[PDB]
Amino acid sequence: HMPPNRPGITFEIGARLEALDYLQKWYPSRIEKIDYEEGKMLVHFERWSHRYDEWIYWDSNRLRPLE
Repeated sequence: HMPPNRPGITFEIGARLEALDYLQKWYPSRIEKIDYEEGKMLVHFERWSHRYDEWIYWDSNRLRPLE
């Protein structure tokens, strides 16, 4: 129910992070929505169509802080 502690990532709508994309490249993204019951969030890749927004569990190693 509470997001994990991942320094450099703020678990709030609109916060930014990097997500490992379909080309295995780290890509700048932002949090659209959070699912606190299932422990996941909806991630939007910067400039992409929202068709590609992806639900990713909040402890995923496919997320990292945006340096």
